[PDB]
Amino acid sequence: MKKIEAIVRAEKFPEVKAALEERGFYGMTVTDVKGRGQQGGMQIQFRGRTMEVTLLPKVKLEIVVKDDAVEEVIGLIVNSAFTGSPGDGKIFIIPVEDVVRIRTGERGDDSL
Amino acid sequence: MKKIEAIVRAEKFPEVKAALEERGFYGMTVTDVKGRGQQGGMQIQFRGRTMEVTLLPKVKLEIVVKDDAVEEVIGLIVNSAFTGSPGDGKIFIIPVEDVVRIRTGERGDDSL
Amino acid sequence: MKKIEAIVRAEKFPEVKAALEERGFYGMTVTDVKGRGQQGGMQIQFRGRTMEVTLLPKVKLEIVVKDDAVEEVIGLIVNSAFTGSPGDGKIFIIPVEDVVRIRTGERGDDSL
Ligand SMILES: [Cl-]
Ligand SMILES: [Cl-]
Ligand SMILES: [Cl-]
Repeated sequence: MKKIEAIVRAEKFPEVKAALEERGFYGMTVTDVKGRGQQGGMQIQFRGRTMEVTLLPKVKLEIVVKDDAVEEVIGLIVNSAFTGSPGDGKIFIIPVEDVVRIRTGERGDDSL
Repeated sequence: MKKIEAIVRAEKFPEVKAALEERGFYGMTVTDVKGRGQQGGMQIQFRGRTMEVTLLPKVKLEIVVKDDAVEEVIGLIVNSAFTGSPGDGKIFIIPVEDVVRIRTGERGDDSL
Repeated sequence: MKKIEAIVRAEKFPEVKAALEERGFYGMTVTDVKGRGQQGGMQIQFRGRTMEVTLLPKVKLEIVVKDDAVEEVIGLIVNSAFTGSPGDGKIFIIPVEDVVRIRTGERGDDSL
């Protein structure tokens, strides 16, 4: 089992939740976070000390799937979350040693 | 050392914080998150496109313990967080390679 | 690649963001969390049942760097986040198996 952790745009989150859910992927946990920004104008040049980075609101989705779903889940996120502009987010694959389902006490891939 | 990550009900969080603390487990970090919902009525059937999942407020607790506390911590969470109804949450065991205590610069199991 | 996860003081966060950024470290994701408190007075002794722990607002920063930056990143956080008083926070080193940059589809250390 791997923990998929993707940080995406807020405008693109409904598109990410809709891409995953349509493939039976439920169980995502969502956190409102702040990450690297920028934006447009007409003006002005966003400076800062130190070191000019404006922390802006983004969406963090965490989903724990089986080893064989990982690539399918990755593709679904990149396509739905993509815009082509800098700041579309990142996806991190984090090892998960074991999962425990509270209601049933189930463990392993069955628990998901 | 393992990172325990459990997503529970908000009504059950004081019961989880109270179960852990009574066993000397301090150090938990808590995040307000959203996860899979449902709820009751009398009515109505909660639909949605795509794919009918209502993201609802939950509690995320993260606790970094030594390898030998893991099972004790797991049991304490499942019992306090359990209701028997769908949506009691999940517990993920995530490997933690090393911990650093900022105030002391301590590392390893002593740092916790 | 490792995921650095540090839970620090809110007063010290601008000092942490400024220490990292000055070394080209961008990409941090920030979450408002709650952790172990205490505080001063003149009074009063903060009790509680169970077991007297007051969950207080803190800052969580997550940064995914290459294996060789890990120690440099660790030092920068401890120094900027340190005060000497109990509650300066902790830094956890979590293995990250793979990173995916959404805008480019890049993977590995290049993606960061
Ligand atoms: Cl993780
Ligand atoms: Cl984790
Ligand atoms: Cl982690």
